[PDB]
Amino acid sequence: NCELLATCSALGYLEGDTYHKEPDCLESVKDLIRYLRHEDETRDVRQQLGAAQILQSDLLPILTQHHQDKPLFDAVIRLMVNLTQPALLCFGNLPKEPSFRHHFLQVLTYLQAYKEAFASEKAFGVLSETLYELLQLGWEERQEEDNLLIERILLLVRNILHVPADLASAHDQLLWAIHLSGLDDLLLFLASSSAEEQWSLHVLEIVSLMFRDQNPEQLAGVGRSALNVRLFLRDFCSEFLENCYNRLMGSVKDHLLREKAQQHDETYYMWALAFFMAFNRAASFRPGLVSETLSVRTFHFIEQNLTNYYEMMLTDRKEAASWARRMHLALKAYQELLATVNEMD
Repeated sequence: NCELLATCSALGYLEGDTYHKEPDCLESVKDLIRYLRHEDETRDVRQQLGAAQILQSDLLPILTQHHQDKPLFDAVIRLMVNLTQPALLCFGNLPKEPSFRHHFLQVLTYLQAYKEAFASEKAFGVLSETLYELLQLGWEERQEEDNLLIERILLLVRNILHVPADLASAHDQLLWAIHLSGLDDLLLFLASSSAEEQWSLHVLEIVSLMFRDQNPEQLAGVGRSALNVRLFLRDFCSEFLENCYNRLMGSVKDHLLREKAQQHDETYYMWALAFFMAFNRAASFRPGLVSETLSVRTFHFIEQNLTNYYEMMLTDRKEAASWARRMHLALKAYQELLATVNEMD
């Protein structure tokens, strides 16, 4: 706290449009990570750093201007991933007391501010360049530090798109920065590549969050975001269906079935099935582009999930509202299957 404020002033400063580090910068960044790992139940550390606007005043300048210092750039990414964590995941559940509730809402206020700071083509430019380079390396020729940095970049993009909650202009600005930086092309590459199946859950979360404000029939152009953002999303969705959906949805489902222990969030799969099958159908694309989720096996899988959610809503009563939300996403996916099959007669 006094330690915390001394560490923050030992990062650097901006002389005009230029950021000057201090020689103990990498050290200070890592100290801030240690503080965040020892914070109380108030999440005081991330609240203090949020109040101080360290992410904006220091970390983003370091990221954009000093990205050739490899250990420091990696340290800053780690810190930003932790600082951009969804507020639900920081406090666990929603505070009912007027105390923790003021905290939760302060954490969320800082998340919303980080989301607007990231509205910048140079931030995403640096992330996309770095990701591009990391992926040029063959899959079995890059080190665990390389895969670990891929993972953190994807988690950071995920977290920034997630703000403020689970499944207007700020998100739109992020989408445009994703488009202008080329990160859109890296996401499509990752989705369509058998060799990058380890990243498929991360990529599906990012793609689903990119489309969160959108209506699939409207986007398909047979009847909110600015027109040039909607056109970019239409183009992205078209390419995604043409080249990526079957592969990505097949790999996600594989992870979901093989890694039950990890309690992956399978709501992104349910959300994506309903959105992208609705778009494919509205656009009159060929059925083959959604064949992976248009099958008896998919009916069975959605039915299994809907049964499980419904049973949990009735037995895990302390979380009944969360299970009801999951049940609603599964049901919407089932309705889209039924609507698609019913138009095949």
